[PDB]
Amino acid sequence: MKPTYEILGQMDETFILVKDSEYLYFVDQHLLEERINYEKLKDENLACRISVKAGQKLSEEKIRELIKTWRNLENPHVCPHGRPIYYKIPLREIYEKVGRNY
Amino acid sequence: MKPTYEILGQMDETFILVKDSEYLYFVDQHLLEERINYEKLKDENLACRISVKAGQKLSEEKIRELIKTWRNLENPHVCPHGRPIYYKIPLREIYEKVGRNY
Ligand SMILES: [Mn+2]
Ligand SMILES: [Mn+2]
Ligand SMILES: [Mn+2]
Ligand SMILES: [Mn+2]
Ligand SMILES: [Mn+2]
Ligand SMILES: [Mn+2]
Ligand SMILES: [Mn+2]
Ligand SMILES: [Mn+2]
Ligand SMILES: [Mn+2]
Ligand SMILES: [Mn+2]
Ligand SMILES: [Mn+2]
Ligand SMILES: [Mn+2]
Repeated sequence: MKPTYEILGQMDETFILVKDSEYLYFVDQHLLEERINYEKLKDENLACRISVKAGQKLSEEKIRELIKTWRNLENPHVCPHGRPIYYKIPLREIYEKVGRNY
Repeated sequence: MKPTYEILGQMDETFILVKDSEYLYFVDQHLLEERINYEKLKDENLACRISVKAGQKLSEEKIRELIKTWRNLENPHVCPHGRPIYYKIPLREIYEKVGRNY
């Protein structure tokens, strides 16, 4: 993610939607917080058990915190178990489908 | 779209994001209103020129109206010029990427 981004909100109490000028990202809130905790604690079991789970509503402030920290992780791509932290769609795929330039 | 859906908001002042249990839809606000106006007026030039354009902010109420009407169109799929009204992503593609069942 570029430094300039827009948080669109939570989906299914599971993903944080955030976009920059290139992609829309669907960030798994559990995998992100597990990665945040794992880089601090260096213990994957502890990081997992203390992190938020899917199905929990998050406040706007909590969402802001997580996304800000995400950009500074050493590994913002995969959790300690190797699962992708996010799904991404290039914005151009959305624009081109409806016949718009991007 | 199924009758039960969740509007997630506007993106880039261009798309309305709305999901049901199967897909997340990115609905082009101009193409949707052009389709609404075209089915009423039966004039594609008039329908186009009176419809909202990309880049206009829409109120929550206006967004609700458009999405409610979208589901009742005779052709909710393509505008009178044949451009797809929306892009869609199966929710399972997002969930499966992060290792979740859906
Ligand atoms: Mn441990
Ligand atoms: Mn875990
Ligand atoms: Mn675990
Ligand atoms: Mn803050
Ligand atoms: Mn993990
Ligand atoms: Mn493409
Ligand atoms: Mn005319
Ligand atoms: Mn038009
Ligand atoms: Mn036109
Ligand atoms: Mn209303
Ligand atoms: Mn058209
Ligand atoms: Mn698939």
